[PDB]
Amino acid sequence: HMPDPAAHLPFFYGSISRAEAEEHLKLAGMADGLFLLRQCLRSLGGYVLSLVHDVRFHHFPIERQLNGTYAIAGGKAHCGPAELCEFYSRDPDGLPCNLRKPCNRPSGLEPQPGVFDCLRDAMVRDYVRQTWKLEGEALEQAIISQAPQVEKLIATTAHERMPWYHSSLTREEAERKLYSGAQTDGKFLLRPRKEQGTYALSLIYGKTVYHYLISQDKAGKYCIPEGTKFDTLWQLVEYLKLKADGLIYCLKEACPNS
Ligand SMILES: *c1nnnn1-c1cccc(C(C)=O)c1
Repeated sequence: HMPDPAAHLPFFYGSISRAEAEEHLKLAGMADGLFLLRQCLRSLGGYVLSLVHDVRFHHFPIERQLNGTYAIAGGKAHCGPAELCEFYSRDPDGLPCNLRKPCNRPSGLEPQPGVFDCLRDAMVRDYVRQTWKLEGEALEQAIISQAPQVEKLIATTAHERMPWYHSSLTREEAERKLYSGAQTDGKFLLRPRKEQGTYALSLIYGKTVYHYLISQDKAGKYCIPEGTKFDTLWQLVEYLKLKADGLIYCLKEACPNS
């Protein structure tokens, strides 16, 4: 069972950072129209089309629409990632150039599972079991056939189930909790602040605790101080595990709550 419908594509890397993506493309010798597909870490169920042209990198976010299709911003809709990559191979339709050489995964390397795989394989699975009591091949398919709005809802409160989320911690209590454990770089927790609906990332770097404000837009996207936007806190954390993006350091291991 592969929860991501792009899992069968040889050029799909799963949940990787932009740096690793660009690394794979360089070792593919660069060249115009060299491309790969990866999971989007900001938009739930989405992808990023990583392309190179004029020996410089391009990254096109692909958003999953409500009706289950996929589209680059202002672009046409496609029923799936596979369909999407095939179309753009035969017609740039806004891209700097058409997809040519697929930067396939090197032998041994599988797609990295991320939030989306976990959302479906664990959380939607349990949601489906609780509501319909399905078991075998009926539980699967049902897992990949839920509406994007249901997946979004589960994902939105998923952080409440994560060990790094501390539902009631002051700034001072967070520091004390972090200093009183292993003071390793990237040790972290997330905590709600007074103002609805703001949160704080508390992390250790150089044996010093740092606090970062997280606020959500009027669009409901969760924003780090650098301004990068995420559908969920869960995605925000998983993203910062792979890229600092205005943090003094990446998130590594959770400071456990209970
Ligand atoms: C995702 N992929 N494997 N396991 N998970 C996961 C992590 C934390 C919580 C949950 C729940 C409660 O479903 C699943």
